[PDB]
This record gives sequence, structure tokens and C-alpha cells, in this order.
Amino acid sequence: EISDFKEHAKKKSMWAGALNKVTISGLMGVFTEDEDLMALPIHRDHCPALLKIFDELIVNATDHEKVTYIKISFDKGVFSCENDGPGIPIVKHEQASLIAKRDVYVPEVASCYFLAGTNINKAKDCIKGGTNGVGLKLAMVHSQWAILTTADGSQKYVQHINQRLDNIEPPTITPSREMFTRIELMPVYQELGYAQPLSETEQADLSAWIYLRACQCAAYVGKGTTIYYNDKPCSTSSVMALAKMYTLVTAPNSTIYTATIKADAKPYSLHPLQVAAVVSPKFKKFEHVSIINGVNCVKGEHVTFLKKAINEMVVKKFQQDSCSNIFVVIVGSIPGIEWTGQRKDELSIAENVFKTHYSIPSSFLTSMTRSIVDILLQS
Ligand SMILES: Nc1ncnc2c1ncn2[C@@H]1O[C@H](COP(=O)(O)OP(=O)(O)OP(=O)(O)O)[C@@H](O)[C@H]1O
Repeated sequence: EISDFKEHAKKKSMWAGALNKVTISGLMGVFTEDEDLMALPIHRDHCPALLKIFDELIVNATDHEKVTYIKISFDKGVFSCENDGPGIPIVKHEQASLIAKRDVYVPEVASCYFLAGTNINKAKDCIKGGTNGVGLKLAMVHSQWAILTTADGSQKYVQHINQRLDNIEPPTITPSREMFTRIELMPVYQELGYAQPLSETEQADLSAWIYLRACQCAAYVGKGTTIYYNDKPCSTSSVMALAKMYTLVTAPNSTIYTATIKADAKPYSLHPLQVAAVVSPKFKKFEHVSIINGVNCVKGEHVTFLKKAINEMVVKKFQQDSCSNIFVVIVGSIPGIEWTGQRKDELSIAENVFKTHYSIPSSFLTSMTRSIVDILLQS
């Protein structure tokens, strides 16, 4: 058989991950207990592709980020993401219109054409997460119904995109003074293994997962942008706040080691990396949370660079594993990375980029090493 994009994306895990519920190691959400935000594990199977619907929209918003807000909503199964800043241009796309037999505007190409977007010829120093021109189409292909709304300050464009991209309805274009981009959709929950409608536990888990993703965004975006989840601001705007949120239950009142890792030469020098770490004997193994180019990256040589520097100092000080008692948060942009798949689970880079260009403050390493060695000595 020869498949098309749409049918292939509905059947193949390569685009967004598994298309039913599986065990997702390290799956976390944020939950509220009287004034406090705590990240907690979600020890139930979930559908990776469903979580990717949400992630693709969220990263598109952080990529655009002037942008003063990103508003994420999740209620009655309906997910939406809206950001301000310039809208998607409301102009006819001449290629797509010529090939098709009708008018096709840019927002339809952006949302309905695979391998299409503004990052196809991305520069190596561009720090947007988006690269493939795929992610928004994956959101549409996994939607029972979806609505794209965008406005450019002179016109507003509304288009319904239904039935997993089978039913693209003609857009409605009106004069408007607004300026934003909004995607609203209902995922195909039943096809992805969920109840219709979501069960109480499915709803609670998904809401917690989205809220945590929003909190991660709050630490990544520029200081002019506010992140909202269900109309309430997400105020975990620093790596320190993230580190607290991830360690509040296990190690309350924790000391937070902080550093800004900076590079000497452009383009690396344009992109300092923010780090916060917590050291506790209660931690069973090394864990990191990395938000790189807006993407929650689970594997990359940036982590290894930090671990080796810590290990270097711990071995020396102990003489006078070294990382199993560490939880670390790393947030920032890295130019020149390559992702290993559309999911962007792992970034790829030469380890020597960090060795040549980046400096980890010695005061941060020294402070961490002292606490690490004390734990080792007390054992
Ligand atoms: N929220 C948004 N605001 C503004 N433009 C957007 C937004 N979402 C998508 N776009 C535009 O639509 C294009 C297509 O988005 P899509 O997610 O499919 O591709 P991408 O982000 O370029 O790459 P990737 O497949 O890696 O996510 C983007 O390149 C961007 O130009």
C-alpha cells in the first residue's frame, strides 16, 4: 500500500507516540493542596499521542513568544491555546490554491498541510522548538472537531477543521481590530483509549499534566509574557519555583542551589541557561527537568555536561554515584540542536559545544559538592 499523511498519522506511533494508553515512565502532573503547588507522579497508563496534541499547541505558542499572554484551557474535554502577537497572515497561498481548485489561505496551509510552516528552512541558530511543519496537523488529525481563529488587526479568520482532517470547512473572514491566534479542539478520546466523556480520574490526570506543562512554560518564556491555565496565571516563573514545586512533598524547606550557565561566543552567548538544584538523601536517583527551546526534553548532552562537572568536583572533595541525590531543573535555549523525532524527546549535539563554550559557575558547584559529600560521609 501507498498511504497518505492523514491516514498514516492515525495509525502510526512514529509521529506523536503510541496511539493508546501505555506506561509513561516519569509521568507527572501538578496538584494543589491549600496554597501549595506540588508536582506528583501519575502512576496510571496514558496515551502519549494525546499529550502530544496539547504539547504541539503549547510549543507553537512559546515559539511565537510582542506576545503578552499564552492562555491554555481544558474543560469538558475541550482544549484550547491562545496567544497574542501577530496572527497567522490572512492571505491567499498561491501554491496551494493553484494546485487545489479553490482559494486556500495561509492559516489553512499551516493547520492542514503536512510538512508546511515557517521553519522548513530554519537557521541553525534559531531557538524555536518548531522545525518540521507537522505538529499542528497532528493536533488536527486527532481532533473530532477543531476551530482555528486568527486575527491580524484588520481581519479575523475562523475555520472549522473536523473529523480528523477529513472535513475542512471554508473559512469565514470578517473585519476585526483584534490580533491573536487560537486553536480550540476536542480530541478523539475514545479512539485513544479514554472514556467518552473522560472519567473523573482521566480528567484529573490530564488537567494536572497540562497545568504542569503550563508551569514549565512560565519559567521558559520572556518576562513580558504571562501564562494562564483555565484563566488563572501560572506564576512558577523561575527555575527556583520549579525546583520547589517538584521537591515540596519529598524535601520541604529545601536549600536551592542556583546558577546561570553562560557562554562566551555568539550565538551561545545570547542564550544563558538557568539552573536550580536540590540535594537530598531522600532522592533515590538522579532526576532532571529540562525545558530547552520550550520543549520538555528528557534526554540530552546538556544534562551530561552538568553531571560530569558535579562528579569531577565530588570525587576530588570526597577524596580530600555522585549524582543520585540530585534533582535539577535546567531552562533555556540552545542554538544548533537537532531533535531525534517529531516528539522531541531527545536533543542531539556534540558534547564539545558545552566544553568549548559554556562555563558552570564554580560557586554553584562548590556549594552543591559540599552537601553531596556530607551525604556520602553520613553513609
Ligand atoms: N500559536 C501560533 N501562533 C502563530 N503562528 C503559529 C501558531 N501555531 C502555529 N503557527 C504557524 O503555523 C506553522 C505550522 O505549525 P506546526 O506546528 O505545524 O509547525 P512548526 O511549529 O513550524 O514545526 P513542528 O512540526 O516541529 O512543530 C508554524 O510554523 C507557524 O508559522
